[PDB]
Amino acid sequence: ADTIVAVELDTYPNTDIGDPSYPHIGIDIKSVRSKKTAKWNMQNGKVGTAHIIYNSVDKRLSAVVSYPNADSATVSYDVDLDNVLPEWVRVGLSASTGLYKETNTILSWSFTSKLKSNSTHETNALHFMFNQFSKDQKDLILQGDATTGTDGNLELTRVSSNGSPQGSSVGRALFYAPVHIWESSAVVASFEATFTFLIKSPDSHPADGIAFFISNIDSSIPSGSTGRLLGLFPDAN
Amino acid sequence: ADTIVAVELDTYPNTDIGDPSYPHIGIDIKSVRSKKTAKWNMQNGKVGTAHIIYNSVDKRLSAVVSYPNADSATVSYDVDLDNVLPEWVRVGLSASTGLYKETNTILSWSFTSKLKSNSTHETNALHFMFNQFSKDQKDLILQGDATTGTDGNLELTRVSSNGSPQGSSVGRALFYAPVHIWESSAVVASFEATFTFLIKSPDSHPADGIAFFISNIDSSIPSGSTGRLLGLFPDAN
Amino acid sequence: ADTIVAVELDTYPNTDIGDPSYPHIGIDIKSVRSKKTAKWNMQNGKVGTAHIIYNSVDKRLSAVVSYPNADSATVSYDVDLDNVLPEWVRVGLSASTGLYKETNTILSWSFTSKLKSNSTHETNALHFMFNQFSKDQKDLILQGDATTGTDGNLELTRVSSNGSPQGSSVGRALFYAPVHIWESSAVVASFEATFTFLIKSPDSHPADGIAFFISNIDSSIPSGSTGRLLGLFPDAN
Amino acid sequence: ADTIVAVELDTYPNTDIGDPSYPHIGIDIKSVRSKKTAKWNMQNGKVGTAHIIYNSVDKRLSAVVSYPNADSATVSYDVDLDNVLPEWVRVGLSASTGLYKETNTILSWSFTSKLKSNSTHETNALHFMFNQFSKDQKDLILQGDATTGTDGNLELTRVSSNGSPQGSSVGRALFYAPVHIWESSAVVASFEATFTFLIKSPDSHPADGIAFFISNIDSSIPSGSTGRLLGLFPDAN
Ligand SMILES: [Ca+2]
Ligand SMILES: [Ca+2]
Ligand SMILES: [Ca+2]
Ligand SMILES: [Ca+2]
Ligand SMILES: [Mg+2]
Ligand SMILES: [Mg+2]
Ligand SMILES: [Mg+2]
Ligand SMILES: [Mg+2]
Ligand SMILES: [Mn+2]
Ligand SMILES: [Mn+2]
Ligand SMILES: [Mn+2]
Ligand SMILES: [Mn+2]
Repeated sequence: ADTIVAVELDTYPNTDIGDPSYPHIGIDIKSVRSKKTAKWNMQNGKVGTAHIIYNSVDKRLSAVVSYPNADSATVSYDVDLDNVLPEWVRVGLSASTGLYKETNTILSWSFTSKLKSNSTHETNALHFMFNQFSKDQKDLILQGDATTGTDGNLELTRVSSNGSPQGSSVGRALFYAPVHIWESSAVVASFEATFTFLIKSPDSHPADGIAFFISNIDSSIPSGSTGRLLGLFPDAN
Repeated sequence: ADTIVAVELDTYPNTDIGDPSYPHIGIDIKSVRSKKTAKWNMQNGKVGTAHIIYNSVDKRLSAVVSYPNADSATVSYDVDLDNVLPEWVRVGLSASTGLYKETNTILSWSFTSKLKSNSTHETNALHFMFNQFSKDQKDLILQGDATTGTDGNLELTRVSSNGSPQGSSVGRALFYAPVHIWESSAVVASFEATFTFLIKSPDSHPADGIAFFISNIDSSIPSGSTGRLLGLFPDAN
Repeated sequence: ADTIVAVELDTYPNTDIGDPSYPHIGIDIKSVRSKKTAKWNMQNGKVGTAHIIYNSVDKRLSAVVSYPNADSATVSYDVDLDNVLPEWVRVGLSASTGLYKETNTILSWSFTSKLKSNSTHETNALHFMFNQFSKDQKDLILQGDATTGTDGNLELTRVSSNGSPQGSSVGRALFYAPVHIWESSAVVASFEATFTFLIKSPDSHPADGIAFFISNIDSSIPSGSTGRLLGLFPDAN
Repeated sequence: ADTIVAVELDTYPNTDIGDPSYPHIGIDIKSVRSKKTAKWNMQNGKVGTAHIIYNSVDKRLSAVVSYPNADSATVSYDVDLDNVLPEWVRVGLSASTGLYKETNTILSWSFTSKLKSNSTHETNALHFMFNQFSKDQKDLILQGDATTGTDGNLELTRVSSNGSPQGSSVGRALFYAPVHIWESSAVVASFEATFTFLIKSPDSHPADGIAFFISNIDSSIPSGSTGRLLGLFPDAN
């Protein structure tokens, strides 16, 4: 199977697989059962922001999710990614709906990664910034139900013509270039990701969530990953 | 055939196909017969720098090539790239040898492209910086004889174990992600490229040169392009 | 007197001093009588964007001014700034009202300047980005009637408590650090400025305009510069 | 007195004021007696690199100091700078010699700071990069014995004409613009600083060290701060 590291914005409490009893943000290391979570005051219909950071000095993956004028939610987990991910990866966004649903709309996404050489002390860097997504956005690999171009946005899951979100939908978008996320010979390394999102649901409760993720380069949506598995994992182990 | 825009650092004067009678830099628009050239006082065995810029306001492609403590060479050409290239391209470096030869070693390569939306005034941007090239550089597509990793450099053309450049060699490196180089609905767009290079000629008579180029995404080295055609064109038309 | 290079967004045609008979954008080199203008279809009460660029390879100062979903206005002028400005300058925004008036509200301002050494080929760079202006914005020198903090914006000219712009007002904001704008030993240099602005004219007859300018470091608002002189020049010569 | 936060590269063990018995890097919070140190394998005559980072999510100030091809030294300390520094500061480099001496040469210095608003989720940012220092570097405030321009470098302490370093010398360089280092209303904030240095000593042991520091805007070299106080503190409390 794929190797996954993710920061989840989980809108539905699946307490039977270890979720806390409230919408929450979490850090997922090779399992949908987050290693760490924080309660998230999710706001139906409002545009929010996610900020994710990691560096090789502290080796602490942290995320902050917030809405303008509200208090933020933050989660952190100590993890040495050199022991978890392959050296080269792809980065992406993933989202799902199940019995319950919501729009999983992405309005912007940026990423920056840097590796400073132990031998020369010079750096390699990659940076991308999407503020609009065209109908043919060739530097993204769309998987599942993901589409781009509608109102200039990236819709991770299925939305009908009438603007309503559909259930049992899974969609992901990965940046086309492989990313060198760690290197033994790098003296310092870091990455950061930011995205803005709009989750609206007409249901009695939204589901299932959005995640920023890092995976093997040939990662694909696992079988049976709609709903609570967020398009990320083949099971709930 | 491919669609090619390039800046050439031409170390060998092929006067039968329109080169001036001295080493020169040139702007090539869909032909190896440059639309504009400038004399280039090349310094064999010395590390040089090339800087290439263009923006959609001036629609002028300009390049500056030089070595530390020497006078620079500059060439410029007015051209509306929206009428020349496809909207989506790849960018790369190419070089060749022929009857005569030289090392075509790249020590660093950076690129930044940005497109600002007419409807939102927000920007999409891509940036990469290589200061070292590893043996498995997954974000580069190597073509022909190009290799990475020897001393952390990109060797565009074949170099023997003893360090001696070989003749009849052609090689290119392209960035893995497609690049959105122009857009009708972009109110302002720009790109910039920089690279550092070391052309060594152990017999003091080098050929054929290095180029930065922009092509259709699926471009391959054309048949018949070693030597004076720089790995870019199938003929001298 | 000061040494001023500016891009003006001139909302009021002063034909007795050489303005064209319509709102326009212009390039001003040591005189309020622009060296080049372009017609500007200004949209009162709408948020606009201005983009200014220059580099030492082309030696062309260009500006683009526009509003979302409208056609842009562009103006360009060839000028070697090494022969015009001092090596070290400050950069700023200026605006004025006179007999007639308008809000001259700035919502964002960014600038980037870079100088690449001829001897080392390494670069010095400065970058700042303001997306919000606080009540005590210590990295700005406010001159005249300019204030910061109301709604997080920079109000270059006087606005009353009821929100109504006042006449005979002049104000400027300059970045605190001096900027090295050109250097003889720099092989390549460039700058770029961007700002977003909101000019509201409650009586539909606005004056006088906003400018981005580059001046000697110790520049103050000239005596007699309210109104058509834009806070930049002591007279119309 | 001034308020100081610093990362020290301490080349001389003053065990009588709490230094460990070896050259070391440390984090100094309002006292020369570091809150945390790490042993530093300082290399006489070799060019090294320092990297300093902090963000408001983790609130952990960390530093990595290293030489090419050697193992790095790293030090980290949990500290909420909102409770230590004023909101607006200046940033700088400082160095000293005493009975024993060394060159305290700076070859490059860069800094980046960012503040994202809780109300709009937009960012303010400052970035500067010095790769050469001219004889008249107007965006630096030089204090004490600091000079710029010699071989394009910043010499923090006195160096004689013959290339030899002098004793009892103190010198600092601060960036001219005030920096907004924290803000209550910022949802996320971060800063990073990098510099390259050359410390050479002809003595039986080098002294006293180099520091990156953050202080009140009007900070000046304290009385009696040569030698072990690093030009930072008025005493050893
Ligand atoms: Ca869940
Ligand atoms: Ca040729
Ligand atoms: Ca006017
Ligand atoms: Ca000491
Ligand atoms: Mg958007
Ligand atoms: Mg290199
Ligand atoms: Mg703003
Ligand atoms: Mg230097
Ligand atoms: Mn969960
Ligand atoms: Mn040629
Ligand atoms: Mn005018
Ligand atoms: Mn110490």
